[PDB]
Amino acid sequence: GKEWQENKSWNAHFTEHKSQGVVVLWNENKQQGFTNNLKRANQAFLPASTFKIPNSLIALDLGVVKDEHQVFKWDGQTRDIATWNRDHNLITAMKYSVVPVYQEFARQIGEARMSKMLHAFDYGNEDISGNVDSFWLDGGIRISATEQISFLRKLYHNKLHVSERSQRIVKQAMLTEANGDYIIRAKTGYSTRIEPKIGWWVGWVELDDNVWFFAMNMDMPTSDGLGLRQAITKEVLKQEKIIP
Amino acid sequence: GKEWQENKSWNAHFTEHKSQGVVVLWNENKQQGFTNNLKRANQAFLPASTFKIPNSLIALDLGVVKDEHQVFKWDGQTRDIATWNRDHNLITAMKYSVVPVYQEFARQIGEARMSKMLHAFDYGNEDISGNVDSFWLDGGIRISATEQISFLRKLYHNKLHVSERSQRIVKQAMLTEANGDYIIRAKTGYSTRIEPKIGWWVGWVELDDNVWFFAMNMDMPTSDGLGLRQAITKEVLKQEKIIP
Ligand SMILES: *C(=O)[C@H]([C@@H](C)O)[C@H]1C[C@@H](SCC/N=C/N)C(C(=O)O)=N1
Ligand SMILES: [Br-]
Ligand SMILES: [Br-]
Repeated sequence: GKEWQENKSWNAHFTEHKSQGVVVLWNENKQQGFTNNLKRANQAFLPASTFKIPNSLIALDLGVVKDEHQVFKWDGQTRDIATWNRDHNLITAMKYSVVPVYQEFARQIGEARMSKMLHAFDYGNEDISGNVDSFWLDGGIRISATEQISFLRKLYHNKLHVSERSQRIVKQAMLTEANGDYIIRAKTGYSTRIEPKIGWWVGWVELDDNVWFFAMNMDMPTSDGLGLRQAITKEVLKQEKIIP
Repeated sequence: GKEWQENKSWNAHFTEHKSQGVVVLWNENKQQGFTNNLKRANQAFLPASTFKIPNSLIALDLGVVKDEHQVFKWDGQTRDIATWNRDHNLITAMKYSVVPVYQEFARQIGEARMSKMLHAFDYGNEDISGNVDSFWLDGGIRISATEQISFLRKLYHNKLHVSERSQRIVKQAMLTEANGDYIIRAKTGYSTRIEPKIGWWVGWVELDDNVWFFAMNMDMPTSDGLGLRQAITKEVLKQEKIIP
C-alpha cells in the first residue's frame, strides 16, 4: 500500500479513556506509517521534555556532559516534583524529566550552537526564539508527531551530525522498558505554558527482526491523565500485534 | 564494612525448587559482597554461553564484528535449538545464545589473540586449551561466580583493554529487563559437555543511585530447570530489597 494510512479504529482507545489525540507508528522494515488522524499527526506543538533527546545529544557532543555518570548537583531550590530536588546524572535526569539540569545544559550550549545543531538535525521548525533555557517550554520551537519520527529514525541509524558515541549514550538514556519480547526507548513530555496543553510520548519498539517508531500526543487539561500517554500507545501496539 | 558475608537464608530459595547452587551479589556503592555459600562462590566452572560477553568484546575490538546490526547468515545446518536455524546479529545471537555464530567469531579471532585478550581481561584461569572454537564449552577455561563479578565490574566502568565503543555495544547486547524500578544487563549459560552440568546467570541490576553486580550458578541435570536461574536470583534480589 501507500507511505501513510489512516486507521480510525485506534480512536476507540482515545474514546475509552475520554481523551483526544494521535498515535503515529512507522514500520521501519516496510517503510510504511500508520495513524488514527493524518491531520493531527502533522500538527506541530511545543516539544517540552521530548526536547531532552536533542538537548542531550548536543550537550554530549560539545562536552557540556562528559558521560552518563557525571553528577549535576541540585541547586537547592525546592520545586514541586520531589524527584528534581536531588543530584542527577544523564540517566536519572532523562528518566525524571529534570528540567533545571537541562536548562543548565542549554545555558552552556548557548543560542548560536543550539541553532546550528537544530538545523543540522532538521528538528521541527528549527526555531529557538525565546530564552535559550526555556524555548522548548514557551519559545518558538514546534514539532509534529511525524517530524518526531523523522528525527528518531536518524538517531536509531546513528545518522545525526554528532558522534556515534553521543547517539549511543542518548539511546542508552532513553531506555524505558525491556523484556524477552521487546525493548522501548522513549521520552515523555507535558506542554502546559501555551495552549493547547498536551502530553507527548515518542520513541521506538525494538523487536528481533523489526523496529516500530512511534510518536503520540494527546490533550492533557490536568496532569491526572499523564499515564494515558503510555496506556493508549500500548493499546495501539497490542491491537497491531507489535507487542503481546 | 566486611568484604564478603555468607547469608545461608537464600538456600531456602534453592531448597523450595529442589536445587543446589550459589548467588553472589556485590553492592558497588558500599564495596561489599554477599553469597549463600562462600566456597561454591569461588568454585570455577566452564563459562559456557557466559563467554559470549568477552567473545563479543574481542570480536568487536578486532573488527570481526563491525556493529550490532551486521547479519551472521545461518550456515544451513539444522540444530536442536529452533532459534539458531536463522540469520542473527549481535543482539539476537547474544539473546538466543547462538553458539555457531560465536564459534565463527572465535575461529577468526584465533588462539594467539584470544589468549592475549583473556590475559588482558584477567578472565578466570585465562586458559584456552582445547578447540579455539569450543574451549568455553569443553576446553580448559574455568571461572568462579566472584571472578565473573570482577570482570563485569571492569566492563561496567569501561576499564577492560578494548575500545569504549566495544564495551558500550556489548552492554547494549546484554540488555535483558528494564522498567521504572531497575535495569538488568546479564548473560545466561548452560554447561552440559563436562560434568557437573550447571546453569549460569551473571550481570548486574542498575538502580537510580547504585549498581548491584550478580553471578549465580546451579546444578542443571536437565534443561527443564533453566528458568530457575532467573527465578531464584530474583527471589534473592527481592529478599535483599534490591528490586520490589
Ligand atoms: C516536560 O515536558 C515537563 C516540563 C515542561 O515540566 C516535565 C514534567 C514531567 S510530568 C511528571 C508529573 N508527575 C510528577 N511526579 C514531564 C513528563 O512527563 O515528561 N516532563
Ligand atoms: Br543501551
Ligand atoms: Br563510544
